[PDB]
Amino acid sequence: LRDSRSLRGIFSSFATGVTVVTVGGDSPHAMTANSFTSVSLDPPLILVCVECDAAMHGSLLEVGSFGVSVLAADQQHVALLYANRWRPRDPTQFDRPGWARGARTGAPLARGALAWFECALWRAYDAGDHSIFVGRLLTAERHDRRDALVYHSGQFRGLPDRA
Amino acid sequence: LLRDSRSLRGIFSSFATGVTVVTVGGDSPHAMTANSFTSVSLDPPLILVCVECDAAMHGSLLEVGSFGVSVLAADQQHVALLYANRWRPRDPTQFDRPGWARGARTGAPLARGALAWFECALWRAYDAGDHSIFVGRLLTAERHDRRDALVYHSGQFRGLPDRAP
Ligand SMILES: Cc1cc2nc3c(=O)[nH]c(=O)nc-3n(C[C@H](O)[C@H](O)[C@H](O)COP(=O)(O)OP(=O)(O)OC[C@H]3O[C@@H](n4cnc5c(N)ncnc54)[C@H](O)[C@@H]3O)c2cc1C
Ligand SMILES: Cc1cc2nc3c(=O)[nH]c(=O)nc-3n(C[C@H](O)[C@H](O)[C@H](O)COP(=O)(O)OP(=O)(O)OC[C@H]3O[C@@H](n4cnc5c(N)ncnc54)[C@H](O)[C@@H]3O)c2cc1C
Repeated sequence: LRDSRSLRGIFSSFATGVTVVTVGGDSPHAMTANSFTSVSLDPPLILVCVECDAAMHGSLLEVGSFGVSVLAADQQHVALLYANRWRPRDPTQFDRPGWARGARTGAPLARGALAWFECALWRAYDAGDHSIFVGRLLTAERHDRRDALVYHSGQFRGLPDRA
Repeated sequence: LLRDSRSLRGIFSSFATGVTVVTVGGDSPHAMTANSFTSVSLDPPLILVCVECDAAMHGSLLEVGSFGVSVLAADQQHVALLYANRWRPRDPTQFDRPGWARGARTGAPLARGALAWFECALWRAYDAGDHSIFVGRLLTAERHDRRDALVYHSGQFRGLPDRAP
C-alpha cells in the first residue's frame, strides 16, 4: 500500500475515458485528466482530481473556471502530449486550428472531441496529495459519437461506438 | 438544456467508465452499483465515490464508517444491474452467498471474480449538490487476474478485452 508502482497498478484495473482539462485567461494551460467524474444534476456538477504539485492546480485556483474535452480514440496523441511534464507550455499552441475557444470562458476546447464542458470552480477540497476540484457546469455539448479513448491497465485503448 | 436531466446525462455518458459495487458490512450489510469511483491520492492512499443524497448507501456509509469496493469484470454485468436496481431484494442474507467474500478489515462484502478489491475507512464526506463525495482512505487493496472489464459508456454496458501476457 506504500508502494506507488503497485498501488497505481491496482488502480489501473478501473477503466476510464480520457479528458484534457484547460484554462484560458492570460496564461492558458492544458493537462490530461482521467479523474473526471459526473457528480450532480441539480445543480449540474462535475469534478477532477489534480495533483497538489501540478501546475494546473494553481492555474485552476487563479482562473476560477475551466474547460473539459472528452477525447475520441484518434486523439491518443493529445492525451499523451498534455500528460507530458516536459511539454512546451507556450500559449501559442492553443491558437492552432486544433483548438476551439469556449463561448463562455474562452477556455481551449479540443476539436474532434466526443464532448465539451465549461465549468465554474465551485469548490476545491483537500484530498491528500491531490485536490478535488468541483465544477458547476456553464455549458455542455455532445458531438458525434465515435470510438472513444480509454485508459485501462496503464494502456490506451479504443472503445468502439457508433450512433 | 442544462436543466434537462436526460439531455445532460447523455453528455456525461460520453465519458467511459469501469463499474464497481460499493458495499458495507455490519448489522445491515448493503451494496450498490457505482461508476463514480476515482483514484485520488497515493500518499495517503485515498479514493472517492459519489453517492446520491437520497440513496440508502449514503446513510450506510456514514453510519458504518467503512466500506468495500469491487471493480467488476465484463461477465459481471448482471451484478452491476442487480445492485443498481432500487426495486431489488435488500435482505442482508444475500451477502452470505458464495459469490461474496468478506473483507478482513471491514467485513464489507467483496465480489468474487472482480478485477480488484478495496477496503476503505471513511475519511471525509463532502457536499456536492444532490450527491456527496465520500473520500476513503485505503486499508487494503488487491488486484486479481486480468480479464475482460465491464465498461459503461453511452448508457451501454460494454466488454473491454484484457488479458495478462
Ligand atoms: C490517461 C492519463 C490520465 C491522467 N489523469 C490525471 C488526473 O486525473 N489528475 C492529475 O493530477 N494528473 C493526471 N495525469 C498526469 C498529468 O496529465 C501530468 O502530470 C501533466 O503533465 C500535469 O500537467 P501540469 O502542468 O498541471 O503539472 P506539471 O507541472 O506538469 O507537474 C506534473 C508532475 O511532475 C512534477 N514536475 C513537472 N515538471 C517538473 C520539473 N521541471 N521539475 C520538478 N518536478 C516537475 C511535478 O512536481 C508534478 O508532480 C494523467 C496522465 C495520463 C497519461
Ligand atoms: C453503471 C451504473 C453506475 C452507477 N453509478 C452510481 C454512482 O456513482 N453514485 C450513485 O449514487 N448511484 C449510481 N448508480 C445508481 C445506483 O446504483 C442505484 O441508484 C442503486 O439503486 C442505489 O442503491 P441505494 O440502496 O444506495 O439507494 P436506493 O435506496 O436504492 O435509492 C436510489 C434512488 O432511487 C430512489 N428510491 C429508491 N427507493 C425508493 C422508494 N421506496 N421511495 C422513493 N424513492 C426511492 C431514491 O429516491 C434514490 O434517488 C449507478 C448505476 C449504474 C447502472
